[PDB]
Formats: sequence, structure tokens, C-alpha cells
Amino acid sequence: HRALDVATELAKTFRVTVRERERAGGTPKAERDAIRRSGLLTLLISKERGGLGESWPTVYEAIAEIASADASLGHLFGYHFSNFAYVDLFASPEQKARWYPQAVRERWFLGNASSENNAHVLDWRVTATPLPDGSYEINGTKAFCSGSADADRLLVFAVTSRDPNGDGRIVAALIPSDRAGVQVNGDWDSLGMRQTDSGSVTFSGVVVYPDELLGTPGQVTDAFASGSKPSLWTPITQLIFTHLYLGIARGALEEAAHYSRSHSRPFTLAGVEKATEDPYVLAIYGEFAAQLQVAEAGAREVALRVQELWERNHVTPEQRGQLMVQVASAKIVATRLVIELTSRLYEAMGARAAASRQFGFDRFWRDARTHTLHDPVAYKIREVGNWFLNHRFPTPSFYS
Amino acid sequence: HRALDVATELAKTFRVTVRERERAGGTPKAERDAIRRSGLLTLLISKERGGLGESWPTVYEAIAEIASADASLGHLFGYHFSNFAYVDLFASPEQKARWYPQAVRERWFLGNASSENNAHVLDWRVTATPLPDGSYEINGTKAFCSGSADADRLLVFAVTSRDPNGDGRIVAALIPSDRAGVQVNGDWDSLGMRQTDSGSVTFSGVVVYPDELLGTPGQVTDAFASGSKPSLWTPITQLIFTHLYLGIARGALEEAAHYSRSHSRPFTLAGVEKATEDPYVLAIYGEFAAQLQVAEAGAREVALRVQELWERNHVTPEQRGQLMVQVASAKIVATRLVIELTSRLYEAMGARAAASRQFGFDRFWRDARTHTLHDPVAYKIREVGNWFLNHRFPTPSFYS
Amino acid sequence: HRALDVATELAKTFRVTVRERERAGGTPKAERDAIRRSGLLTLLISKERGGLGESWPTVYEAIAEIASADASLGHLFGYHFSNFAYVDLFASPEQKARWYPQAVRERWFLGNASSENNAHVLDWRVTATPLPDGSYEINGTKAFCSGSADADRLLVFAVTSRDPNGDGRIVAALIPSDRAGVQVNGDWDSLGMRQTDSGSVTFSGVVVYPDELLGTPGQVTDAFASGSKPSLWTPITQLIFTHLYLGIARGALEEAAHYSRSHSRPFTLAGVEKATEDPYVLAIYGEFAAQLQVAEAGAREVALRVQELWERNHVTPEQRGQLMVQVASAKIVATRLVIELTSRLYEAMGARAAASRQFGFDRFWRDARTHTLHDPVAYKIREVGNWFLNHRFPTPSFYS
Amino acid sequence: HRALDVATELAKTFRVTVRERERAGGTPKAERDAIRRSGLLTLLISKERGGLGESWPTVYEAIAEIASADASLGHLFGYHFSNFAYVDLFASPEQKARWYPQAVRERWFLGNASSENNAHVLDWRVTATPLPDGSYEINGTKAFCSGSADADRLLVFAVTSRDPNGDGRIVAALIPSDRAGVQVNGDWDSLGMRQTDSGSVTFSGVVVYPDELLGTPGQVTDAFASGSKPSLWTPITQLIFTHLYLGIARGALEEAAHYSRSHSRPFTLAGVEKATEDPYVLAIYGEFAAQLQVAEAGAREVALRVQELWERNHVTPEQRGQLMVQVASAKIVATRLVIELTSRLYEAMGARAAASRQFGFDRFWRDARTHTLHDPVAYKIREVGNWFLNHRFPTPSFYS
Ligand SMILES: Cc1cc2nc3c(=O)[nH]c(=O)nc-3n(C[C@H](O)[C@H](O)[C@H](O)COP(=O)(O)O)c2cc1C
Ligand SMILES: Cc1cc2nc3c(=O)[nH]c(=O)nc-3n(C[C@H](O)[C@H](O)[C@H](O)COP(=O)(O)O)c2cc1C
Ligand SMILES: Cc1cc2nc3c(=O)[nH]c(=O)nc-3n(C[C@H](O)[C@H](O)[C@H](O)COP(=O)(O)O)c2cc1C
Ligand SMILES: Cc1cc2nc3c(=O)[nH]c(=O)nc-3n(C[C@H](O)[C@H](O)[C@H](O)COP(=O)(O)O)c2cc1C
Repeated sequence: HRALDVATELAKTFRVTVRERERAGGTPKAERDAIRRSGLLTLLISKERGGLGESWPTVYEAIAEIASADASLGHLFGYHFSNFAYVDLFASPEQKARWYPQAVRERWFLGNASSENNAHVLDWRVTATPLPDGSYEINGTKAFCSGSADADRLLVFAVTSRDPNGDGRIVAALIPSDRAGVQVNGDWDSLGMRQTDSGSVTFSGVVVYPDELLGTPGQVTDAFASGSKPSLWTPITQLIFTHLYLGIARGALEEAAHYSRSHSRPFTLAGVEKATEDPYVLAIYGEFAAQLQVAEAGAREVALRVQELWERNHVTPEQRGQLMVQVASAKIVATRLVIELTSRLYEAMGARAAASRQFGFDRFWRDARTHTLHDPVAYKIREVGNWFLNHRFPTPSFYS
Repeated sequence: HRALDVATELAKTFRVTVRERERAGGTPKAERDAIRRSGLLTLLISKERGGLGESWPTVYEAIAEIASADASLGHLFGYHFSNFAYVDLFASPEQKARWYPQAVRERWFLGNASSENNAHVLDWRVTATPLPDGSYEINGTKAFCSGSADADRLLVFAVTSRDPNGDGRIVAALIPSDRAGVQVNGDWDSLGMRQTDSGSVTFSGVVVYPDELLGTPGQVTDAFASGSKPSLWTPITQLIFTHLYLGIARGALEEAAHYSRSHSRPFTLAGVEKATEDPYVLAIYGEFAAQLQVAEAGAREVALRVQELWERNHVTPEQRGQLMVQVASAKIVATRLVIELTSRLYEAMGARAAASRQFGFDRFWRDARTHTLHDPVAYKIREVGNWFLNHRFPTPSFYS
Repeated sequence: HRALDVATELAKTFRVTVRERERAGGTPKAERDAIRRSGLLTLLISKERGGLGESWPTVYEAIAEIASADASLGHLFGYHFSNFAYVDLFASPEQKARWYPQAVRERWFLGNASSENNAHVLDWRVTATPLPDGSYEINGTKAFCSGSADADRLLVFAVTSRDPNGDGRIVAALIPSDRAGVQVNGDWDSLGMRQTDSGSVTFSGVVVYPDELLGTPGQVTDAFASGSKPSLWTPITQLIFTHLYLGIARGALEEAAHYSRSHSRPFTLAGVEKATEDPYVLAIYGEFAAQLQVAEAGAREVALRVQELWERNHVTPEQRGQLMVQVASAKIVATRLVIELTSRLYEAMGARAAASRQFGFDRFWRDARTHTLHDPVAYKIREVGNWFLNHRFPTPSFYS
Repeated sequence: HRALDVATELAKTFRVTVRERERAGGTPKAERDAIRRSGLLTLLISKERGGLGESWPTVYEAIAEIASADASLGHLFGYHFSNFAYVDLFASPEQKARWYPQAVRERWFLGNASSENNAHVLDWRVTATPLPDGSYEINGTKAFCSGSADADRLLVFAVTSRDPNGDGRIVAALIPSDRAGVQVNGDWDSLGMRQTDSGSVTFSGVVVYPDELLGTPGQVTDAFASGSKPSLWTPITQLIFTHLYLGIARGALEEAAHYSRSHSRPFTLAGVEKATEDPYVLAIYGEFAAQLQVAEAGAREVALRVQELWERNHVTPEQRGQLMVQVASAKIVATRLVIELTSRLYEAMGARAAASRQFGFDRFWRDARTHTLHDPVAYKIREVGNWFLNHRFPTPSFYS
């Protein structure tokens, strides 16, 4: 439990300043460096390679703990492990032997540049065009590039173009953020998740060398269509999001409870002597704490299943599909819970909790309301319904 | 329909600037002056006294229309009529014969200084010390003094102190906001309702003259206990709040719909080609628009009953109680609706509606979330339940 | 108020026996005859023609009152007026001159045979094949033939076949239920609505004469698609259903409250002395009574609009579409309300309310759960959402 | 897995006949004997004592599985284990060394006579009069005596009377159901749970011998008041109820999906071609299936903790209190889930699922609606809220 103690202490520190930092937005550089010093970025790197040799259940618990104190830092930390999972699922033995000790020594905090801001989410326009000696040149602009500021390496996705071995193939690469031609645009100005640096990144003639490629071009599509082990990336990542939402929920509920204990006034018109004894205050806390207990317990079980399949040589389509259904189910419940809780808890605290903007409790709703839109919950619900009613597992992709 | 056309045009101009104004907070002086020039502040003053001679249904519709454009201006406008209602219900005919033509000629926008920030509501510390001529000296600081800035008159409440005829009796008065010793503090920095100037007002040896007093000391308490006509102030005022919530709800729905038609991207992963044809987008708009239609139609009926009883010379506790139950019911439904809709509509718009803070759609949730806490909806629910189950009307108070 | 008093007295008598009668199912002949004797079946026939010359608001109020006592009799009564509305919207002047005095003299209680049990609700197979002199022969089986038992006339729909003047045209006719070849099958055995006689009817060579046809074949298709006056039939009929749901809701809430007052035990483990003072019991009654008040007040406004347009010579598509949206909205809210209330009120009553089957409170849920499925509320929601978001009124049909 | 295979095959046979059997009510003797022959009643008896030596996780899974097929048999089975848990927690080793091999040999199916029908749940009036030889005489009538028909032993609770060492002290005993003076009244006629035989039992001069007593008089009260290991009986039992609700929920969902696949018709008015592709049908299954997955996963974690503490020699009030909070939270979520889905799934099936009573789907709602009233969920919610807000564990009792 040493790693979780480390995460708990980080979270405590972040809570002290999150109110003022998230107002300003921008890059939480000091807090990112605190995460570097903690070593937790190396949780899944083997001890032999210099990491902590820890497990996914620990990573998930740490994500929720940090997110409960600062949702932006929880998101950055969580997405680091989504990026790491992708790297680990496609990297060669040579790449792991080079990169992982380097990630330990240089304290890599990974960012990504994957999504785009085109007509729809499947309209990708960032191209990878072949060069001599096996290299590729990346051109175009990516959107929602979380952790792209102060990132040591960027996980980047592009589609092959002018490629004699096949156009339209997805290439993934891990490249230095300061590689020439990479421009992080710094245009993130959001309702919530204000310190995740999820703005755009423009690629102008950016060179990617063969030893930076994560598999051959198109390999990710073959792995997902086949149900190869890399198809675990989506359930892993969607469960990361789930833990952000449960962390935010728990942080909001605890912050509200402290306010209620120390600051709410009883509704003496109704004969209440203390707000903490009000039957309707107690019902609000009870209803949301109860849902939270069940969701947290369920999320621990699914995190253990992630670890179990992570360790297998092969995961069957049924095993992967069942995990994705469990993860989607957890994300659905956690989305509804955090969105309702962060708004309705004001009713347990009273008017003065909103009358002073500086109390800042709305940060929880703003953070949850922003992130829960990452991909539409309505279609996670449809996927679970299509599974239960029609016995169809979701189609492996970057979103399901 | 002339008055409502005037309200509609005011609201149109307010929508142009509200995003920028509400950020700054402070006093919306230009907009208050526009309301002054419109004549609508005189809606309920009889034509004989120079007013518009209009009805509460008209007032309520105008409140909801303005609130749908700018919740702070809707609140200020609405609370002006709560203040006016108190004056009308307690002032003498001679006082009205003087005050109402003056309010017309001088374009009075009324403010109030009633509530306080003590161990609980109704625990009042602003004192009224009797002077030999029948005046009172007012001392103390009032909290949540909506519309206290730029107010032509303040409706003020105090409790008697050092009073040979009984301490602790509530006195009320209508006084100039620049009476010697009145300090409007401007200490309002809130989550939402940011331009309602609901900070505090400090009374330092403020003299209130006998022709400014509204009834006799304790008369408001006696009227409450009797459930007589002056106790209509509470259902009238609670239905004003109800129309703020309905106006915010309608403004949010229409604003989101504009975004959905103009900006939302179709979820092509699921085969949808137009966001406006997405079955789940359509279901969100349908669920909330349907509830809004029913709540608005119901509110019109209650508003008609307010006007009926407003015109009566005498009102029974049974008539007032039945009206209060109907008002509480409307407020309950409007409260649930606006709080759910202003949060969940993001799910119909997509991530970019939250990713771009400057869209500013969160203003609707912030305004509704702030104001709905004025008094706890849990006890409005208990009051309707106690009536339905036990045939007990709500105990008249400043909140029920 | 005479008609409503008559309806209230009928509902009083129905409440005495409904628990016993609905167990058995089958035809409530005695109660149908009491409705015949009351004269209320003639509410919408002019006084000149021997009817009551009343209005739709009166009809809707009577439907809700009767439904609150006996949902099956409320359904039968309401469907009689849906059938009458169709007749009145399509009948020729000479048909009305003969039928309406006859309906008064003979105390007609109308039923219908319209829907079918094929692959979907558009798949009609009951045919109308030409006979000499403009007659038609009807062949096939109808489903959900409400009020088909003990009916003085049946409103029957068929599609033309082997017709030189056009196949597939919808014909409607008003015929005697004992005409040769009409077989009411008596196979209604339902979860709720158990005495509506909504079973199947089989037509074997049934002759229909020109003076029984309601307009020419295909006229209803043109009238609905063009928005001519008969397009009011659907909002009229869907608002009849809405008043069934509001009646059941009010009846269930009043029956539960009586049980709570006289039988529920206090949860003394928590220090409650009387169940009627329990804060959570009170909150259940409060939530549902509040929603019921708002829904009922709203429904009264829409009922008035039905009458206003009923008296118009021409109704525009805007007027008809806005009315249909208001009716759909009322139906959506009433549907959610009655389905939740009839199940959740058990929590305000306690285990003995379900443990003693003979209490029979589940009749309310059974009746509402059955009838609310008449057409899917999900698509009423979509219709309201398509209007709000896309400014598209519902396309007139038998369901919208 | 052997035990769960046996439970699954029992459930499969129960599904074939439940629709017909539960209509009649009365005692499901053939199915109770099948459970006797299966050996599963011995799940928690050690192999050393002739039992299966299984764990609470297995018992809970078997309870949910059987309940998904027949809620009454699931309840009888689950309450047998509540009865057994009480015996295990209070009987002496010497008693258990005799009783448990006997229960294996004679295939004992336990019932109980505990609750009463007095002014409130704390008002007990069945008395235990001490006789000079250490025996007692039991007199009075118990209510809700689940599994009292065809019971091999009854777990009976009484309060001491005529007792020189203290009246009102709770005694418990395990006695034959055919002991002279025991009259099972057979008056159970309920909305749902119709074959649980939970009617009244009358004791007339019933002798209880010293070697049948469970502990000393008042010992259960002492154990509750100290939060010691015997007070685990309540979280154990409340988690049994939770698994009944999860089982009913899963059974209802599966039955509905079979109808949706086989019988539901597409809503062609809206262009749907297959009901199983309808977006709103899919959303209903997805929402409820997702909540079920999360609740089932959380329930498994809590079941493991039950086993952990069950194996401890001593349990602290903190351990017991934390467990009770986790169990209460699971019960709250499962209660809301089962009550909502057993009613709402009709909207995914269509009207004919209710219009054909013989389909019998309402059994799920009737069973769930009946059993969830066992104790009020509002106070489970208050208990979780009092823990979260005020750090107060539930006061141990027969309900918390
Ligand atoms: C936006 C807003 C405006 C308010 N305006 C007034 C007002 O004009 N006059 C008044 O007496 N109280 C006003 N109140 C105060 C409430 O009546 C109540 O006293 C207070 O909100 C309760 O505080 P609590 O819930 O934190 O204990 C206002 C409250 C809010 C949130
Ligand atoms: C706070 C936030 C962070 C996001 N971070 C990433 C990211 O790191 N990588 C990525 O590919 N997409 C990221 N996304 C994008 C989503 O996958 C998706 O592209 C976006 O929500 C679609 O926007 P729309 O709903 O307006 O069409 C992020 C979205 C949000 C709201
Ligand atoms: C289906 C059902 C079965 C029950 N079985 C038992 C039982 O076996 N033993 C027991 O002590 N109480 C049993 N109870 C009763 C509860 O402990 C409690 O006394 C009862 O639900 C309270 O009734 P009330 O809410 O009407 O006041 C049962 C209740 C129901 C509804
Ligand atoms: C209680 C009840 C009464 C009904 N009465 C009629 C009726 O009188 N005339 C009619 O055309 N349809 C009637 N319907 C049927 C609907 O128009 C529609 O055909 C049916 O509810 C759809 O069935 P499904 O959802 O199982 O496919 C009735 C339905 C119910 C549940």
C-alpha cells in the first residue's frame, strides 16, 4: 500500500491549491513535477526496468484518489496510463528495453494527439506519408490533445497517405514533444477539466523514425478486429474514465459533508435543531453515498478482471467483450451518479454554498459535466442494450 | 398584449449582452434604467394612480420572459413586484395615494433588505428602537438584500428593541436608499444570479419616520397567523420564484437547441448523419420540452387564482392555504425541471459545448442552482404532502 | 355543473363495486346501463337534437372523474367520445340528422373495431369488397375492440379490396353490433383495464350500406394529411387517454392516503409516533400530489384549447400541430406520473398493503401499466422533441 | 461450481411451472422437496458435520439464481439461511454438533415465527413463561412466518413473561413445527411472494425444552447493543434480501428480452423495421442491464466480506457497522433497480405483454413490490446518510 499512500499524500497537497489553480487554467507544471517526483508514473513498469512493478488495481485506485482532489490532475495521470497501456501493448522488446528505463530516469509524463476536430469523430485528416529508410512524415492538426503541454513524449496517430504499401492505415508513434515541427497551440479554455491542456496540436513536416513506430502501419486495426491482446486498450481506458467520475463523486460528497457539518444552518422553521439531523439532508447524503458504495465496489471487481486479462497471453473475444460490457456498465452508472450528485448536493448545503462563488463547489459539476461528454453515454447504453437483448458484443474500436 | 411585447423586446436586448455583463457581476445600471423607461415597473399600480392597471398573469409572464434572457434582471424585476405586493398589502390607502403616483413619476425600482445571516432564518438581529415621535431607529446589518443597489426605495424589516409596547415585534418600512445611515455594501460575488446585488446593507442609526411604516409592529405576524389577505404575500412571491425557474428553463432549452442545430456533430460511429435526427438527442429535447409545456400551462392557472384573490377585500385561511399549496406544487415541479434540464442538456449538445468555456451555457445551471436554494424544496414537498395526507395547510410564514 | 355532478355520482357508485367486478373481467353491463340512464353519453349532441349541448372540458372532466373510480368504465366512457368525435368529424348532414336523435332516444353507447394483430400496426387486412348499389362486404378479424360488447353501434375500419374505384382505401362505417356476420369473440383477459371488452371481433361477410359509411373511401387519409378539421381527432383522443391517466393517478393517491391514515404503522425503530407524521411518508405524498396538481391544471388549459379549435371552421397546421404537441406533452407527463405513483405509493403504506392481496391497490398500477402502452410514449417524446428542436409538427395519423 | 450447477438446474425446473403454481398460492411442497433432495440446504454446514462446507458467496449466488426463476422459492431458500445463520451465531457447539448432522440426515428446511401484527414492529406480545425445570411455555400469535408450512423446525422468538428474573427479555428457540400447541394458520394471501407461506402461527401452551433454547434470555439484545459477532445476523439477512431483488431483476430482464426478440412488433409509424433494433427499446435494456451489472459486481464484494467476518472468532462494532453500511447500500440500489425495471420493461415489450394476462410478466413486479416493503428503504437510506455525514454506524437491531 506504499504507492497508494504516495497517491493519497499527493492528493492532499493538490487539494490545498486546486481552487485557485483551476480558475487560471493553463498548465499545472508544479503539480506535474510533483507527480514526476512521486514515481507513480512508473507504476506499471517492471522493477527490473526500474519501475514499481505494480498492478492495474493500484493504478485505478490512485487515479480515483487524485481525481477526488483535482480532476484535471486525475485526468492527466489517468490518460498517462491510457497512453502507457497503448505503448505497452504494441512496443517491441527493443523499445521496452530502451524506453522504460528512460521513462524512469527522465520521469516521462505522457501526452497524446489522437482525436481531430473534423465533421465527425471518424473523419481523420492527419496524414503519415512515407519517407526513405522507413520513416514517415506527419502533417495536420489534432484536437483534444490531453497532457500535450509539458509532455515528455506524445503518443500520436495518423493515417498513411501516398503510401505504396497501402493508404488509410493507422500508424501510431511515440515521439519527443520537442521534435521539430510539433506545435502545441495552448488553446484549451474549458468549462471544467481546465488544467488538462486538451487543446490542439499542429504537425508540420514532423519526422517519425522506424524505431518510434508502435507496430507496423495498420497493426492496431488488425489487433482490434482480431481481438488480439491490444484490444484490451479500450476497456482499460474507459475504466480509467470511470474512476475519474467516481473520484470526482467521492470528492464532491466529502466536501459537501464537511460543509454541512461545519456551516449549514438548520431549517428551524421546520423545527430542525441541527442541519446534520435534518431528515431530508440525511436522505440526500444517504442516497448518493449508497450508490457510490455500490459503484466503487463494482469498480474494484472490474479492475481485478482487467489485471487478470492483462496477464493472459491471449484474451478471447468473449472475455474481451464481457469485460467491455462490465466497463461500459460501470461508466454508465458512474456518469449518471456524478452528474446528479455534483448538482443536487447543493440542496443539502443550502443557499450560502452558492452565494459565495469563492467556495468553489461548482468545480466538481463543471469537471464532471465536461469530461462525461468525452463519448456519448447514450451509445454506451445502446452497446450494453445491444449486448443484453441481441447477444452482440460491442465492436472493438477506439471507443468500444 | 402591449406590456408583454414591451417585456419581450427588453428581453431581446438583454440577451445580447448578458454573457459579458454577468461575468463582471456588479450592478446592471443601464438595464435597470431600460426597465425604468419601459413603464413595466408600474404594471400593478392602478390606472387611476398613473400605473398600467395590469394583472398578475401579465406580471408573471413578463417575469418569465425577462428571466429567460437574463436571470439576474428577471430576479430584480420579479422581486420588485414582491416588494410592491408587500407595500400594497400593508400600506394605508393614504400612503398609497402618495407613494404610487410618486413611484410612477420617479420611475421607482424597489429593493429589499429583510433577511440576515445568523444561526438560522427568522433569527433577526437588525433592531428597531422606538423614538418619542413614533419613528424608529434601525441598527444592524441585513444579508441577501436583493436589488439593494440603485434602488429608489428599500423595503426594510426590523424587530423592536427597548420597546415598552413589546420587544421582538416585526416592523416594516419603505425608505429611500440614501437615508442617512444606510450603507449598501456591494458585497455580492455569487455562483449565479451574479447581477442581483444581493449583498448586505448596514443600518447605522437609520431613522424611519411614521409615515414610512407599513402597518403596526407585529401586524405581519398577526396576518400570517390569521391566514388573512396580507398573508398572500408568500404565495405571490413563491410564484414569482417559480416563474424565474420556468423562464430559465425555457431560455436554456432554446439556447441548447440553437447549438444543436448549428454545431453538434453527428455520432457517425452509430450511423447517424445529423445530430438533429439522433434519437437520443431528440428524446432529451422531447422529455424536457414536454415537462416545460405542462409546467407552464399549470402555472398560468395558478397565476389567474393569484389575481382573483388579489382583488378580494377579504381572504380566508382556506383560500390562502389552497393557493399556497398550488404555488408550492408549481415551484416543486419547476425546481426539479430547471435543475435537471440545465445540466443534462449538455448531453444533447456534445463535448464541444463544454470544451469552449466562452459558449457560456453553464450560466443557466449556475443561475438556477443558486436561486432554487432560496428556501429548501424539501420542505415545499413536505408542505404539499402534509396538506394532501393530513388536510393541513402550510403554516403561513415568510417562506410558506 | 349538472353534468359533472351526475358524473361524480356515477363514479361514487362505481367505487363501491369495482374491486369485485374487475376481478371477473367481462362486460360491466349494469354499469354501462347506469351510464345510459345518466344521459352523459349525449354530452356533445346539441340540445336541439335532444343531447346536452355540453363542451369538451366537461367531457374530459367527467372522463377523469369516472376513471378515478373505475378505470375500465372511464376508458369505455372516454372511447365512446373518441368514436363520437370521429363520427361527427366525417358524417354527412343527413347522417347527423338521423343518427343523433336516434342515439339520444336509444341511449347509444358506442364501441369500435379498428386495430389488428398483424406484423405491425400499419398492417391492415380486414377488407371492404364492393357489393351492389354502393355497399361493401367486410371480412377479417379486428383486435383491441374496446367497448365491442353490449355496443349499440360499432365504429369499424377496413381497407378496400377488389374495388374498381381504388384498392387500399380506408373506409369507416357505423354499424349495428348484431348485424349478421359480426362475431364479438369475448376473448379479452387482460392485466388491467379488465372490463373494457377490448377483445377481438370477427367479420364474416358483413354488409355495410352507403348510409352507414363515414365519408368516402380514403377520405380520412386526405383529411389527416391535409390538416383539415378531422385532423383534430387524434389530439382529442390522445387527450382522452391523458385524462384516464390523471384520473387513475388521483384515485390511487386518494386511496393510498386513506390507507396511510387508517392502517399504516409508525416506524418506531426510528422514533416515529405516527405514520402520517413520518418525513419520508410525507415526502412521497408531497412529490406525487405536487406533480398531479401541475399536470391537472395543465390538462385543463389544453382541454379548453380543444374546445376552441373544435368550434373553428378551419384549423391551420400550426394550430393543430401546436395542440397535438401540447396534448402529447400532457400525455407524457401523465404517463410517467401515473406509472411511478401507482408503484411507489406502496412505500408510503407499508408491507401489509401488499401482503393482503384483497386490499387490491395493485389495480391502479395494473390499469395504468396496461393502458399507457396503447401507443409508445417513447415516440410521443420523440414527436415533442422533433417539434422543439427541428420545428417539425407531428405528421397527422391515428397515433399522432 | 458444483453447488451453483445444482442451483441452476433447480431454477430451470422451477421456471417451467412457476406461472401456474404461484397463481394458486399455498405451499410449493414438490419444489421444497426438490430443494431437500438437492442437498443445498446444507451449504453452510461443515463437511465434518455432513454438510457441503460452502461459503456465503455461493449461498448468495444460489439465492439469486433460484429467485430469478421463482421468487417465492428463492425467498424460502434464502430465509432458511437467515434462520440457519441465527442458529449458528447463538447455539452452543454441543447443540450444533447434534443439530447439524440431524439437519443433514433429515433434510431440514427451516421456517421462522418472529414478527407480529401489533401497533408497531417493536411491540412484541408472544410470551415465554419460565417453567421450573428450565423449560418455557410459548403463547401468542406470530405474523409473516415465512416457510412455516412444511417446516422441519421453526425458529421462534418470544419475550419472557411471569419471569422473576426479568420480563420482556427476548428468547429464541428451534422447535419442531408439529409440537403440541403449534398451529400454522395458512392465511397467507398476498400480492406477490405468493408461495412463501408467510401467514400467521398461533402458539397455545407450547413447550420449549432447555436444549432447544438459543443462548440466554436477552442475549440477542446484549449482542446487538455491543455490536458483537452475533449482530452479523442483520447484515447477513439484509444481504439475502438484496440478492432476492437482484435475482428478480435479472429474471425479469431475461424474460422481457425473450418477449422482445420473439413477439414485439416494430413501430413502423416511425420507420422501425425490427423491434430489437429500436433505439428506445435498446436504451431500456441497456440502462437496466448496466445498473444490474454494477450492482451484481458490488454485491459479490460484500458477500466476500460477509464470509470473512463469518469466519472470525470475534467481530468489532466497527467491522459490523462498516459491513451493515455496505449491505444497506447494496439493498437500496437493488430495491430501486428491481422496482423500476419490473414496471418499465413493459415499455420495451409493448401493449400485448399486458393485454394478455396469461403472459404473467407482472409476477416480477408483484414479487418485488411485495418483498421490498419488508422494512422501509427510506430508513436504510437514512442509515447510510447518518453514517456518511455524521460517522454514526447503524444501531444494530433486527432491521439495521
Ligand atoms: C439569489 C438569492 C437571492 C436572495 N434574495 C433575498 C432577498 O431579496 N430578500 C431576502 O430576505 N432573502 C433573500 N435571499 C435569502 C433566502 O431567503 C434565505 O434567507 C437564505 O438563502 C438561506 O441561507 P442558507 O440556505 O445557506 O442557510 C436570497 C437568496 C439567494 C440565494
Ligand atoms: C476533457 C476532455 C478531454 C479529452 N481528451 C482526449 C484525449 O486526450 N485524446 C483524444 O483522442 N480525445 C480526447 N477527447 C475527445 C473525445 O474523445 C471526443 O473527440 C470529443 O468529446 C467529441 O466532441 P463532440 O461531442 O462535441 O463531437 C477529450 C474530450 C474531453 C471533453
Ligand atoms: C413477503 C414478506 C415476507 C416476510 N417474512 C418475514 C419473516 O419470515 N420473518 C419475520 O420476522 N418478518 C417477515 N416479514 C415482515 C417484516 O419483518 C415486517 O414486520 C413487515 O414487513 C412490516 O409490515 P408494515 O410495513 O405493514 O408495517 C415479511 C414481510 C414480507 C412482506
Ligand atoms: C387497454 C387497451 C385498449 C385498446 N383499445 C383500442 C381500441 O379501442 N381501438 C384500437 O384501434 N386500438 C386499441 N388499442 C390498441 C392500440 O391501438 C395498439 O394497437 C396496441 O396497443 C399495440 O400493441 P403492441 O404494442 O403489443 O404491438 C388498445 C390497447 C390497449 C392496451
